[PDB]
Amino acid sequence: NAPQKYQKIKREEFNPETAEKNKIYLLEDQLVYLDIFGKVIDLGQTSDTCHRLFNAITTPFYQNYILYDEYIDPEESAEEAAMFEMGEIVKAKMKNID
Repeated sequence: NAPQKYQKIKREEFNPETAEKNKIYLLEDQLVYLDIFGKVIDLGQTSDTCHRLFNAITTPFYQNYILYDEYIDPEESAEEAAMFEMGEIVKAKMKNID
């Protein structure tokens, strides 16, 4: 059941009715899971945390990408640390989806 993908998105571009379902969306002030039914589920992060993650992930390849990339190394860049941090947040929030 669990999502495998995420993307950054701007708030005025995020339309749950037409966005890809079962996917994580990182906005500049919120982190959400769009579940398989199209329900936006908040993932409990402060706007400040989200602003930091949103702005740390700058590589074009990583704007719309996979959640648990085995080749990410948080010790090599702030971007990869932020991607790994988001993955750990999502993993914890998805703990009981299966």
